[PDB]
Amino acid sequence: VLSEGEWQLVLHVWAKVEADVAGHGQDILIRLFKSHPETLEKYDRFKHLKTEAEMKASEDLKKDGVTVLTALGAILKKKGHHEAELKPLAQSHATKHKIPIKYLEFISEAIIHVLHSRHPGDFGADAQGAMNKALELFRKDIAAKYKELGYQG
Ligand code: HEM
Repeated sequence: VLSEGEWQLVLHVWAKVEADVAGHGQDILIRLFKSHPETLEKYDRFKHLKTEAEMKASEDLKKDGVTVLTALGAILKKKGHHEAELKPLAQSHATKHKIPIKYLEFISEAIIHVLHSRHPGDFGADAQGAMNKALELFRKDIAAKYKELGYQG
């Protein structure tokens, strides 16, 4: 459970993301795919994209990045009180998309990289630590759900 201060650092940098949710989403998904190319394979929709420029030009990828960040933003705003938001996400990601926790780690890493790249002044050690805790909590709670649904374990 994060402190209120930590939550406020998370939400402070997130407001920056909200200024251009699509461009942030693009940067994060591109980062994910560059750093962990195996992930691009569960997006049957994108899995054919080969260059950075192709990724930037893809409407579908741009849409997807907004979908991810919109959901995650709503989650972070709940300050850990996010059971109702995680429920449908766990369902689809455990039972349909089959996204292992390690991939959620990979996308967490990409979020952290992009937020530090674009907003370093709002993403010092203090804020990085808070975001890391928030994303860890999301992972921890979604993993418990996954198991309830019969995934992983
Ligand atoms: C912060 C992490 C994530 C959030 C908040 C998130 C959220 C979403 C939401 C809201 C949707 C659409 C509704 C639904 O199907 O549940 C979705 C779809 C999907 N997501 Fe995620 N997601 C994340 C991580 C991932 C990761 C890491 C992968 C793969 C490596 C992934 C792959 C999938 C796929 C394949 C779809 C369906 C896309 C399509 O229609 O072509 N997600 N996600």
